[PDB]
Amino acid sequence: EELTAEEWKRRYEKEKEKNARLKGKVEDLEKERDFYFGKLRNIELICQENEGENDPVLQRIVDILYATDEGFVIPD
Amino acid sequence: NEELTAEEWKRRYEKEKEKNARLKGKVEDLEKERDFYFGKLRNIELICQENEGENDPVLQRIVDILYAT
Repeated sequence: EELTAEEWKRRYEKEKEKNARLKGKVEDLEKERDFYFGKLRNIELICQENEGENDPVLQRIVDILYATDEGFVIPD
Repeated sequence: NEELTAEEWKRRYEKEKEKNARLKGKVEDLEKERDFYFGKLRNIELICQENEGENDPVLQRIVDILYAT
Protein backbone atom coordinates (compact mmCIF):
# COMPACT_ATOMS: atom_id res chain seq x y z
CA GLU A 1 0.00 0.00 0.00
CA GLU A 2 1.03 3.62 -0.69
CA LEU A 3 2.33 5.46 2.37
CA THR A 4 0.87 8.79 3.46
CA ALA A 5 2.82 11.98 4.08
CA GLU A 6 2.57 11.33 7.83
CA GLU A 7 3.97 7.78 7.54
CA TRP A 8 7.00 8.94 5.54
CA LYS A 9 7.48 11.78 8.03
CA ARG A 10 7.51 9.30 10.89
CA ARG A 11 10.13 7.21 9.08
CA TYR A 12 12.22 10.34 8.44
CA GLU A 13 12.04 11.32 12.11
CA LYS A 14 13.02 7.83 13.27
CA GLU A 15 16.07 8.02 10.99
CA LYS A 16 16.91 11.54 12.16
CA GLU A 17 16.96 10.44 15.80
CA LYS A 18 19.13 7.48 14.81
CA ASN A 19 21.49 9.88 13.02
CA ALA A 20 21.98 12.01 16.13
CA ARG A 21 22.75 8.87 18.17
CA LEU A 22 25.26 7.57 15.60
CA LYS A 23 27.02 10.94 15.45
CA GLY A 24 27.38 10.85 19.23
CA LYS A 25 28.78 7.32 19.10
CA VAL A 26 31.23 7.98 16.25
CA GLU A 27 32.53 11.10 18.00
CA ASP A 28 32.95 9.18 21.28
CA LEU A 29 34.83 6.35 19.54
CA GLU A 30 36.98 8.81 17.60
CA LYS A 31 37.93 10.44 20.92
CA GLU A 32 38.75 7.10 22.59
CA ARG A 33 40.68 5.91 19.52
CA ASP A 34 42.87 9.03 19.44
CA PHE A 35 43.34 8.75 23.21
CA TYR A 36 44.75 5.23 22.91
CA PHE A 37 46.81 6.12 19.85
CA GLY A 38 48.34 9.02 21.78
CA LYS A 39 49.28 6.65 24.61
CA LEU A 40 50.87 4.27 22.11
CA ARG A 41 52.89 7.11 20.56
CA ASN A 42 54.06 8.28 24.01
CA ILE A 43 55.16 4.74 24.87
CA GLU A 44 56.93 4.51 21.52
CA LEU A 45 58.76 7.71 22.46
CA ILE A 46 59.76 6.36 25.89
CA CYS A 47 61.10 3.22 24.21
CA GLN A 48 63.09 5.19 21.64
CA GLU A 49 64.50 7.48 24.34
CA ASN A 50 65.74 4.37 26.15
CA GLU A 51 66.94 2.42 23.12
CA GLY A 52 70.60 2.91 24.01
CA GLU A 53 69.90 0.41 26.81
CA ASN A 54 69.21 -2.70 24.67
CA ASP A 55 66.54 -3.87 27.11
CA PRO A 56 64.77 -7.10 26.00
CA VAL A 57 61.52 -6.24 27.80
CA LEU A 58 61.42 -2.90 26.00
CA GLN A 59 61.94 -4.94 22.84
CA ARG A 60 58.86 -7.01 23.65
CA ILE A 61 56.94 -3.76 24.08
CA VAL A 62 58.24 -2.47 20.73
CA ASP A 63 57.14 -5.67 19.03
CA ILE A 64 53.63 -5.17 20.47
CA LEU A 65 53.66 -1.57 19.21
CA TYR A 66 54.52 -2.62 15.66
CA ALA A 67 52.24 -5.65 15.28
CA THR A 68 49.94 -5.18 12.27
CA ASP A 69 46.25 -6.04 12.19
CA GLU A 70 47.33 -9.29 10.51
CA GLY A 71 49.45 -10.12 13.55
CA PHE A 72 52.96 -9.61 12.16
CA VAL A 73 55.69 -7.44 13.68
CA ILE A 74 56.74 -4.87 11.05
CA PRO A 75 58.47 -1.73 12.37
CA ASP A 76 57.44 1.85 11.48
CA ASN B 1 2.38 26.30 0.93
CA GLU B 2 3.62 25.09 4.27
CA GLU B 3 3.13 21.28 4.51
CA LEU B 4 5.55 18.90 2.81
CA THR B 5 4.14 16.27 0.46
CA ALA B 6 4.47 12.50 0.78
CA GLU B 7 7.20 12.51 -1.87
CA GLU B 8 9.17 15.24 -0.08
CA TRP B 9 9.12 13.41 3.26
CA LYS B 10 10.07 10.22 1.43
CA ARG B 11 13.08 11.98 -0.08
CA ARG B 12 14.21 13.25 3.31
CA TYR B 13 13.82 9.76 4.78
CA GLU B 14 15.89 8.21 2.00
CA LYS B 15 18.64 10.80 2.39
CA GLU B 16 18.75 10.25 6.16
CA LYS B 17 18.81 6.46 5.70
CA GLU B 18 21.80 6.81 3.37
CA LYS B 19 23.59 9.07 5.87
CA ASN B 20 22.99 6.47 8.57
CA ALA B 21 24.42 3.67 6.42
CA ARG B 22 27.56 5.79 6.03
CA LEU B 23 27.79 6.56 9.75
CA LYS B 24 27.32 2.88 10.62
CA GLY B 25 30.28 2.04 8.39
CA LYS B 26 32.36 4.70 10.17
CA VAL B 27 31.31 3.47 13.65
CA GLU B 28 32.35 -0.08 12.80
CA ASP B 29 35.71 1.05 11.36
CA LEU B 30 36.40 3.13 14.48
CA GLU B 31 35.32 0.30 16.76
CA LYS B 32 37.91 -1.94 15.10
CA GLU B 33 40.66 0.68 15.44
CA ARG B 34 39.75 1.35 19.05
CA ASP B 35 39.86 -2.36 19.89
CA PHE B 36 43.19 -2.67 18.05
CA TYR B 37 44.93 0.08 20.04
CA PHE B 38 43.26 -0.94 23.31
CA GLY B 39 44.48 -4.51 22.86
CA LYS B 40 48.04 -3.26 22.33
CA LEU B 41 47.85 -1.23 25.52
CA ARG B 42 46.56 -4.27 27.47
CA ASN B 43 49.41 -6.38 26.08
CA ILE B 44 51.94 -3.71 27.16
CA GLU B 45 50.38 -3.46 30.61
CA LEU B 46 50.84 -7.22 30.94
CA ILE B 47 54.52 -7.02 29.95
CA CYS B 48 55.03 -4.31 32.58
CA GLN B 49 53.29 -6.43 35.25
CA GLU B 50 55.38 -9.53 34.47
CA ASN B 51 58.43 -7.34 35.14
CA GLU B 52 57.48 -5.28 38.18
CA GLY B 53 60.06 -7.13 40.28
CA GLU B 54 62.68 -4.99 38.58
CA ASN B 55 61.82 -1.47 39.86
CA ASP B 56 62.79 -0.24 36.40
CA PRO B 57 61.94 3.49 36.29
CA VAL B 58 61.28 3.44 32.54
CA LEU B 59 58.68 0.72 32.96
CA GLN B 60 57.17 2.97 35.63
CA ARG B 61 56.90 5.81 33.11
CA ILE B 62 55.18 3.47 30.64
CA VAL B 63 52.73 2.42 33.36
CA ASP B 64 52.13 6.08 34.17
CA ILE B 65 51.20 6.57 30.49
CA LEU B 66 48.95 3.52 30.58
CA TYR B 67 46.95 4.80 33.54
CA ALA B 68 46.82 8.51 32.65
CA THR B 69 43.26 9.78 32.23
